[PDB]
Amino acid sequence: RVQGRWKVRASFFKGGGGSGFAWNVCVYRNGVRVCHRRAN
Repeated sequence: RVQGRWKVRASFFKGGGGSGFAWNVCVYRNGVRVCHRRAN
């Protein structure tokens, strides 16, 4: 169990690293192409 439960390491994000692929993810929502870019 993570003692820092309320901390959440996934909320820190020290970076992506050397690799930088898939900036935008294009999905299809009922025929609509939606390219979401999730970045922190």
